[PDB]
Amino acid sequence: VDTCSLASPASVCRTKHLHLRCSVDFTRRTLTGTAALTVQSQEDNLRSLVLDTKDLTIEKVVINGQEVKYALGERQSYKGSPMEISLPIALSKNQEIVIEISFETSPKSSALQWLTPEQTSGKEHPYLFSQCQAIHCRAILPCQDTPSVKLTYTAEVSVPKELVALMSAIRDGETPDPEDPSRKIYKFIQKVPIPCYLIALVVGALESRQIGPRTLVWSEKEQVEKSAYEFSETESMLKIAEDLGGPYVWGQYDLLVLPPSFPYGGMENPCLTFVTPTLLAGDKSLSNVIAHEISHSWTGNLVTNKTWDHFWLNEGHTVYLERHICGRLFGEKFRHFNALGGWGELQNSVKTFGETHPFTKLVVDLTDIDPDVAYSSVPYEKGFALLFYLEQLLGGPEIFLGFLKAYVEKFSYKSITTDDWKDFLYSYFKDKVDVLNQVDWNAWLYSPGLPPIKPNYDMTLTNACIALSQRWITAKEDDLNSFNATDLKDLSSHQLNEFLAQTLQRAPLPLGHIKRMQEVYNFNAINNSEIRFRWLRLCIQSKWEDAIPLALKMATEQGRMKFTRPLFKDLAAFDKSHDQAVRTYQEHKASMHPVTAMLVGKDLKV
Ligand SMILES: O=C(c1ccc(OC[C@H]2CCCN2)cc1)c1ccc(-c2ccsc2)cc1
Ligand SMILES: [Yb+3]
Ligand SMILES: [Zn+2]
Repeated sequence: VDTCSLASPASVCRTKHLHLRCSVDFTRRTLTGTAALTVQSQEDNLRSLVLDTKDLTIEKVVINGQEVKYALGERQSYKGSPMEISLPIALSKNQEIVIEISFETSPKSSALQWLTPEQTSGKEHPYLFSQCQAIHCRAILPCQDTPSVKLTYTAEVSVPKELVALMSAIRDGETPDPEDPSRKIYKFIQKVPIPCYLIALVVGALESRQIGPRTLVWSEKEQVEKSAYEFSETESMLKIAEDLGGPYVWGQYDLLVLPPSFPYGGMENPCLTFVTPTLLAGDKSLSNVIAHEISHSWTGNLVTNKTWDHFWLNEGHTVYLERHICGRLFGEKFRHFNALGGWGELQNSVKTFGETHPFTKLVVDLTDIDPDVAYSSVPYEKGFALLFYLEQLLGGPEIFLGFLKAYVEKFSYKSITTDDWKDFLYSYFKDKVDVLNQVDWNAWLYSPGLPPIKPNYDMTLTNACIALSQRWITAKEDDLNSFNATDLKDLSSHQLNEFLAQTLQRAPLPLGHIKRMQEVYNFNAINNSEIRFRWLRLCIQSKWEDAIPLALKMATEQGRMKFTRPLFKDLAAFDKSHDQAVRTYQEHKASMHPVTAMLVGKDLKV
């Protein structure tokens, strides 16, 4: 069972369907309406059940056309408050009923960011977006907020008529709102069973442009053209993903480019991937994020982690597929380059947390841990490393991709644990069980720190990055003159980024070295968010005061946590910028995404 949920477990009852009828009130920052849950008993004589909620106001609960008794328990910190509903008639096993709950969200809902007009591109209209993963769906509506339950859904959403609503679902029409002519009702259908963390909503002044046979890009009008170019490889990537994973079952694959405070690189919402506008580099160089979100259409959205302890199943396999997509497009040496970079990121995470820290285990125990606090690259990169190691052990990528496809087929529409995965691995590779038994499973799955074995990586594309980084680290003052813009002439953006990542692993460097780097390479002029991020961290860690305003700007003008959190941390650690970093956070806190505001405050000890 799921230690992050207060709701009745799947062994007691299962939600089969949600019909959501709601209205988005920008004046009050509330979503109001009804959640009708079709629930199937899994027990004889079922007389009550419990749902998760968080900062919800419940008006009433109706079953069979009458109000029923319910009770909200005391809040359990980040888990919210359990809601026990008294059923009017005891249910037999497999019996289904509909429970219609009237509710309103709180402006402080941790699932939602409410943006004022000034926080958008267009400056006229407000904007709302959700981000339920991992356990914030309970802050939008009452539900069994666990990925161990999958349900279909329909929705009707009333919004101001000048705005557009989109959900993780197929669009199913729009009409004027009969209860309020100033509004429109948008309708949605999701016919494929999903865990509730994949329920998503955006409302704003959105426009669309077609970019492939099954893909529209959506954004505010100011970003449509750039977005359409940036993500033009989307259909090519979908075709490759279908080859690797099997049929794409979700109908459409649309993309939504959010405002800059979107807290993550991407979210794999079914039918409508959400992405950060920090991907808009102008050259398609950050497209691996789209490859990642596409890949979730199989690993994560079809085969799902049963509880958050098993999150690496979602991410390790998705990164594995992501990197195969990149390798098919740009070659096997590039796959290895990205694989090796990911090991680098894993090294960073382990050093950050500490080599014995419980959040560096592959399988974690989130009992009494806020999921958002555990979140890091570990499940992505330790998960990927395990799969890449297994690929090498078991006879290579063609063989291992055969496993991947069979795994997706086996567990489609289900929620599974690490033991389910391992059992299937052993079944699929039964003729190589001797090889599988050579793996130190206890260390790989359950021990903290770096894995016991590092995979073999082709170094072809990495060599020049390491060599340049080593030149800088070993340079003395009299060597600085030798550096020149020609040093970079054969490096791709990816390689520039890796040179910075290598160098940042040894930071600080002497301030004179960093000043020379700007003199000869002009990294200040690079707008690629990944490069600028690493460059500004290197500058701040090396105590360059000139970089303070640049790093503060980047930290606040966008909100992707990958960048905002370490920039604020670095600025707080630099004595010269410490006080300004704290003031800047205090001043921005009220208008930050709620999860981002929480995590930055924790990082800064404020
Ligand atoms: O709860 C989450 C969790 C929290 C947020 C989340 O999603 C947030 C964003 C990420 C991208 C889109 N949604 C997903 C899982 C979680 C679960 C496991 C781990 C972990 C650590 C070492 S091995 C496994 C870390 C975190
Ligand atoms: Yb010298
Ligand atoms: Zn992912």
